[PDB]
Amino acid sequence: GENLYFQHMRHFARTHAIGQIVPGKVTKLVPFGAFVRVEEGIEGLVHISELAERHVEVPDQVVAVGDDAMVKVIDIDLERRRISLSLKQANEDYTEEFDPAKYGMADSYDEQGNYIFPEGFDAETNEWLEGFEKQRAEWEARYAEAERRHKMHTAQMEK
Repeated sequence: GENLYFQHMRHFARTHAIGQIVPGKVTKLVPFGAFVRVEEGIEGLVHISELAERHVEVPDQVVAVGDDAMVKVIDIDLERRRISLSLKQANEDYTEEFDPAKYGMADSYDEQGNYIFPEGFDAETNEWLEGFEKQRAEWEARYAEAERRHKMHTAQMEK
């Protein structure tokens, strides 16, 4: 969405890990890359060197205005309100095996990379607790979205 708010870009940085792969929409082509809108108020440049493995002379060879793409967040500059994205790197990091950390579940893994069981799920008995039905639904909606994004990425690799 066209206007930009420090507060929204900040909220994006804090809820998105570097390395996360996100759905975007190609909005504009220029000679040195493609602009890709990831979210309301969050548009990044995919540099022309970050579009594909093969050598590219113009971005039109790889994408067009209106294409949907799964792109990797490679850096966020809050001060200059710029996000850097890469299509090529998202595709390098792709794996048939689903890694939820890449697709929106990064904060289900602690700093050593161990899975953190969600609030309301009991690890020992491996069940959801009575009374945590709403947290269960919010977690399942999250996993579901993360899994849909990886399925979109599999579709992208299949092209």
